[PDB]
Amino acid sequence: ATFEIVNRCSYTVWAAASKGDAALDAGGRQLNSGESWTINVEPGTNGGKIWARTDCYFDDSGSGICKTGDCGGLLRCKRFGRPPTTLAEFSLNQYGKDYIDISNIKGFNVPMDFSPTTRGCRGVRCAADIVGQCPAKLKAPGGGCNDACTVFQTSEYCCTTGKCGPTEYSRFFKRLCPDAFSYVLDKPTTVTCPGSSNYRVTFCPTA
Repeated sequence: ATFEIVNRCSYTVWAAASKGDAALDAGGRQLNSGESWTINVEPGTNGGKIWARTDCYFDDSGSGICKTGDCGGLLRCKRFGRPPTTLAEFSLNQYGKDYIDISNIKGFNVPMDFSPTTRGCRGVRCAADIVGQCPAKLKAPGGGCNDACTVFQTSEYCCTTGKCGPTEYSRFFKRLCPDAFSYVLDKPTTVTCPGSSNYRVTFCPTA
């Protein structure tokens, strides 16, 4: 599958793509405002994620740091990033279908649209000003709006026991972005697409 990753933000982001134990394609790249990066994701990929990182500094060897979404200090991510990170999530060619969603379960840093570029399904978007409206206790200093599990580490926020309900914090994310997951047991906002669809992820889609 092809993913086109587009930065429509007015600021530079460092895109990342991983399935947790490996990079997808190159794993990461700088995107200046307006730039597009096309990657190829192997069919059958389960549990892939794409996200943006902000305020990064990398040396010539691809080693450094980012204020949101850092993946162990690497430009080319092999593992998932540090919250807060708005997440585009996908599993491809699962018994004939692709499944896509946007998630705020690991917080929010950059607004996002995640849409197919081929026919057969709809896209999803979370483009509200979650950072500006973020509750005081969830605000991240480096930028972004943390999820409550990251901040407080309780069974209820992290849904550790497999039983949990919505919370005042999850409802905040859900109010501003109804089409994104707001906690682990949220009513699913997953979209089912034809197997082997292609996609575009746009950062700051309403910019």
